[PDB]
Amino acid sequence: HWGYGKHNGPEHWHKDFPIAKGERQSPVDIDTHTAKYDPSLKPLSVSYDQATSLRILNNGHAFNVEFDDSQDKAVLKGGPLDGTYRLIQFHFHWGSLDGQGSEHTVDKKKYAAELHLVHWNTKYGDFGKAVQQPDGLAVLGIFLKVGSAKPGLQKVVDVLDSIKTKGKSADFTNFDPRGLLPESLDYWTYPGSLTTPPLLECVTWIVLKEPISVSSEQVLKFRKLNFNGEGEPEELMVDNWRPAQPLKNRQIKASFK
Ligand SMILES: NS(=O)(=O)c1ccc(O)c(NC(=O)NCCCCO)c1
Ligand SMILES: [Zn+2]
Repeated sequence: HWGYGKHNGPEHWHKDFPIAKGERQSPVDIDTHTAKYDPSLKPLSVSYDQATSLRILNNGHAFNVEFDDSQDKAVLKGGPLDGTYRLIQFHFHWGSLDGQGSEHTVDKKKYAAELHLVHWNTKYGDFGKAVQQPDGLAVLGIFLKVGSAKPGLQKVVDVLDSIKTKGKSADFTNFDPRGLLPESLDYWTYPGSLTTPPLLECVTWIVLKEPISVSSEQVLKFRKLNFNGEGEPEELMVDNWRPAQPLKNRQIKASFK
């Protein structure tokens, strides 16, 4: 099965998922001088006031905080998107060291981690249909740098002891994802893919310019999770990021100068 090790990591994925070598793969390096400011880009509309978090799950590759997506409760609109996209889950990718962990890079700079708020286009009816469409998902990507703590992340950090190993889940209600957002919603955007298998080319990526700061203790607690299931040999869940992929025939657009 695929993963992030020496024998099943990102350089192996194409053998089971040939789209790994496709034309719109993610993540990418964001060359800030080559991105083009698009003044027609609209401000992002993040409407998370009615969000209903349900549960947090260790799936063996990351942890997902899952939301009720059966109504328009937490939606992303505007920006480059047409229509309404519903929040289904968020998760992170992170490193073994503070100098690495993000999937996207900014002028080759790697951040300590990257948050992915995953949304699907309501015109396709459900997430499974949406991932089969070139405009099916919108993933809002937010970089994490190590510095001051992020208070809105702490409820996530504190529950991780309950989901240490693959397949463990915990109730996780009343979590407000607005506590994970930076001040500015300035963003870069480009067409891309899921960054884990099945690597489907269904994502409008929206990557925020401004990182959030989290404390060293917060990211340390991410690194105590396990890729393995309970009663299996312990592999720390670290470096669960795919490196930057070729940009090919794509232009990254910026909502700001
Ligand atoms: N990193 S991402 O581009 O924001 C991303 C957003 C939504 C996704 O569905 C995936 N891929 C995925 O879930 N693959 C199957 C493993 C889960 C079952 O345990 C990746
Ligand atoms: Zn992700």
